[PDB]
Parts: sequence; structure tokens; C-alpha cells
Amino acid sequence: DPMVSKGEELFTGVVPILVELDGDVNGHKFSVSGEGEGDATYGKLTLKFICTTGKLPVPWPTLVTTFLMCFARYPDHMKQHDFFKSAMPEGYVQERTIFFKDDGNYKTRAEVKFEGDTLVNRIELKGIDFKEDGNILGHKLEYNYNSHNVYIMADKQKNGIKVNFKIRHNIEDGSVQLADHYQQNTPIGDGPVLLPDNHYLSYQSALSKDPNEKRDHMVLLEFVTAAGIT
Repeated sequence: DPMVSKGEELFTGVVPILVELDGDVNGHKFSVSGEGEGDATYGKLTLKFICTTGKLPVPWPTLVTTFLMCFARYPDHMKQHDFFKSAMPEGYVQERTIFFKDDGNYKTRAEVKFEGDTLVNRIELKGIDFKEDGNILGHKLEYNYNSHNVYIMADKQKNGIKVNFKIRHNIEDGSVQLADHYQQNTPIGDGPVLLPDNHYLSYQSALSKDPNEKRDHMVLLEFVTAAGIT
């Protein structure tokens, strides 16, 4: 399929990645830079993020979703449902509202696209209505991350997709902070895109620290595999 071919030819090997985020949560301003690489053959991403403005005013785990679904491994039987690669190289827009149960919300807008051989994720994040002493602004969230399925459906009328899912972040008292994600993606280009049957992406995410890094940062390892269309 010459369409399926165009995304294979873009993602076949290891692709360098750059991430840039500008944040404002309750007027707490911050900037994060990320670098690393994806290998969609293995559904694999390796990234390191640095808060370049000092202390990150929110927990790192709250940002993991915001900080690359074009790097999903879609099994061979499922290549015709891979919207994300299909939008490339022109890229797509990923928008979210993320409602933290009993606390504030994030509204995110991202542009995911190639800048030459580099896959780039440019993000703006605005957070509003947080409790200065809640789980988020009071940094009560554990530095860890659970596995989660993410459910994709077409949004035919917008030539794109909608994605809905919940993340439960562990609190340090042993309870969980719910983070209910609503998402929409739309291609940046005017060309055809692959619009998927309902399926899901399975995520595993491991958070770590770079022993020689003094800035406030996060090392993120993610594996992402499409499923749910046998």
C-alpha cells in the first residue's frame, strides 16, 4: 500500500526526538526541554527531560502523558489503523484536557512533526484551579507510573481521532490521584490520513533519574504497542 509505505519509510530505524514545553499552572511558569530517540519497530521511546527554568512546580509523573504516539508499534495486521504515522511528515495536532479528580485541570496543545530528520513535539500547557497544597502543587505524588490502555476512535467529521483514558497516579499516603484525559488529534496537512477502527495502545512507562544530573529532570522509558483488532 503506497500510503502504509510512506510512514514505514519515516519510522523504520531509530529516530531522534526533541521535546519543548512551555508551562503555566496557577501562574507558576516553567519550561521543559526533552531529548532522546524512538524506535517504532519495537514501540520504544527513550527520553530525558530537564526543567530549564529551575524547580518544576508540579510532579514529573503528571507530565508523562503530555510529553509521541507516532512511535507506537502497530502489528502488521493493524498498519491500516495507524493514524499517527499516516499524518507525517506534516504532523498532527494533539490537544488535551486532563481533569485531576478533586483538583485542577491541564489544557494542552501540541504539534507533532518532523523538522528534517528530527521528530519534534512542541507543547503549550496551561493549568488552572489547582489547590496550592493539593497532590499536584503540594508534590504528594510518588515518582513511579502504572501501565494503562489508551482507547482510540475515529473522529470522521474532523478528519482525525479522539482518545479517552484515565491515569491513576500513586499518592505518597498510599491512595491514588485520578487524572481523566480527553484527547483529540487532527492532521496538520491537507492530505489523506489513515482513519482507524476502534483499537487501543498499551503503555508501559518507567521513570528514573540520571545520576550525574543536578538539574530538576526526568528520564522516561516507554513501550507502546497497538492492539485490540485481531
